[PDB]
Amino acid sequence: EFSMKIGIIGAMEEEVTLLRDKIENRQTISLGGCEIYTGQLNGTEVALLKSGIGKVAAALGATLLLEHCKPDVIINTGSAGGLAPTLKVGDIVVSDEARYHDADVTAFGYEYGQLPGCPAGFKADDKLIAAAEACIAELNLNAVRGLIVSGDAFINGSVGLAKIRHNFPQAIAVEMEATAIAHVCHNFNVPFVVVRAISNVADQQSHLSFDEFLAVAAKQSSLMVESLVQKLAHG
Amino acid sequence: MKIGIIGAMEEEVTLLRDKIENRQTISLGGCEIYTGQLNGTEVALLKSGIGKVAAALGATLLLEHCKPDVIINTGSAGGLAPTLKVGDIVVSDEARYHDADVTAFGYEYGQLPGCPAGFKADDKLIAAAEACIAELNLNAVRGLIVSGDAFINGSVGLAKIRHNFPQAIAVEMEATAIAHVCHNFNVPFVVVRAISNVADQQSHLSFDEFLAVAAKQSSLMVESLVQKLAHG
Ligand SMILES: CSC[C@H]1O[C@@H](n2cnc3c(N)ncnc32)[C@H](O)[C@@H]1O
Ligand SMILES: CSC[C@H]1O[C@@H](n2cnc3c(N)ncnc32)[C@H](O)[C@@H]1O
Repeated sequence: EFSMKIGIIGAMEEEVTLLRDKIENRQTISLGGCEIYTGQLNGTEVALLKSGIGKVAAALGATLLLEHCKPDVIINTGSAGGLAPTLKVGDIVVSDEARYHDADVTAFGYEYGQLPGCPAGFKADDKLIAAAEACIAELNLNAVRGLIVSGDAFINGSVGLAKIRHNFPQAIAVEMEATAIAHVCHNFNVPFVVVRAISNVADQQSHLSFDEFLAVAAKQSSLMVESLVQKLAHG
Repeated sequence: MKIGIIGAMEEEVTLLRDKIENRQTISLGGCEIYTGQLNGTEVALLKSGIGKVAAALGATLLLEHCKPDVIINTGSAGGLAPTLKVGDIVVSDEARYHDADVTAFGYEYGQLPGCPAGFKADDKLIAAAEACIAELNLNAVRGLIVSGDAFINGSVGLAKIRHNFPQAIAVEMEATAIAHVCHNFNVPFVVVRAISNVADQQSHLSFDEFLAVAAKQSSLMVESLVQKLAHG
C-alpha cells in the first residue's frame, strides 16, 4: 500500500531518537509541548511522536497525533519493566491488550483497573500483533505476548510491584503510557499495538537496571518498529 | 470571551447543558461538547468522562476545537479539609497528581518528568470565584486539590494521600489532567467543585446520597463565576 501512514509513539528522546534519525524527508511539528516528526521510513510514510512521560502526556500527545496527522494505525514503543519470568533485558514484549494497574473504581462495581465508560481492558489489533510476531521470528528475538499494564509510577519492587502481580497475575510487563495510548485509540477507533523492549524487571534494582539498559532496549524496540513498519506496508 | 467548562459525569454537566442557549453539540473522540451562551456568555461545555486520560483527551479536543480563553473544571470531590461539609465548595489554588511517582529519578513526589511539580490555578479566576462565594454566602476552602485514577474511600488510599499531601483540601480524578493539558497550551484554569463525600470509608454511600446536591451547588457556582468573569 502506497497511501498508508503509520503512527509511532515513544515517550523519551532516548526511545525515539534512533527512529527519528532514519526518517527520510523529515520535518518537525511542535504542538502543545510535544514533537512529531513526519517523513518516511524506507519509503513508508510515518508520523513519530515524542509524547513525554506518563498517562496524561501520552493521551494529550496521542490525541494531537490523531487529530493533526490521522495515522491509520499506532505503534507504541520504548522500554518496559519485565514481569513474565522468561523475560530478560533486551527482550521484546507485544501487547495482546492494555489495562491500567492503578485505576480503581471497584467501589462502584467496575472491575479493578477499569474506568467508567471504558472496557476493562483495551485490545491491541490482531493484524498488528500477527505482523509484530512475524518480525520477531524473522529477527530471531526472544519475546512474550500478553497483557501490558500502565500506571503513573515507576515500579521498583516493594509493595508497588507486589500489588501489581497480585491484581494482574497474567501481566507480562509494566510501564507508563501504553494504556493511555490504547484508551485514546479506542475512542477514535484506531488500531494499536505496543512493541517495547525490557530494560529492567520492575524490582528494587529497576532504577539501576533502567539506567544501564535503556539504550539496548531502545535499540531492540527500534529495530522491531523499523521491521514492523516495513512488514505492515509491503508484506 | 469564551469560557470553557469541563465536568466528568452527565449528572455534573446536565444542569448547565439545560441552560445553554443557541446550543449546538460536538461529538468527537467519545466526548460531547455543548456550545452556546450561558446567561449571555459564550461557553463550551465538555462532558469528559471519568479519569485522567479521558479528561486529558477531552480537554485537548475542547481547546483545539473551541479555543476557550479559560477553563473551569467542575463536578463533585472528596473533602479532605476539616471544615468541609457535603455541598460545600473547594477552589483550586493548585492541582497535583497524588498517584504519580518518579521519585526514583529525583522528581518531586506527584511530579511527572517534563512538568512542574504542581499546576497553579489562575489568580484572577480564583479571585472571581472567591467573590461569588462571598456574594452567595457559601462555605468554601481554597487550596491544593489532588487527582488520581482511584476513588478514595479511607484505608491505605486515604493514608497515602495524607502522607504525601497533608495540605490537600480535596481529592478527585480529573482536575490535574485538565491543569496539565492547560499548562501545555498556556490556558488559565481553576477548579471549582462541590463536596459529595469526605473520602473516608463511607465515601461511596455519601457520594450516592449527595452527588445531586454537589452537582447543583457546583453548577450554581459555575453559573455565577461565568457571569462575574464576563460582566463584573
Ligand atoms: C523514567 S519513567 C519510566 C519510563 O520508561 C517506561 N518504564 C520502563 N520500566 C518501567 C518500570 N519498571 N516502571 C514504570 N515505567 C517503566 C515508562 O513507560 C516511562 O516512559
Ligand atoms: C465514580 S468515580 C468519582 C468521580 O467523582 C469525583 N470524586 C468525588 N469524590 C471522590 C473521591 N472520594 N475519590 C475520588 N474521586 C472522587 C472524581 O473526579 C470522578 O469524576
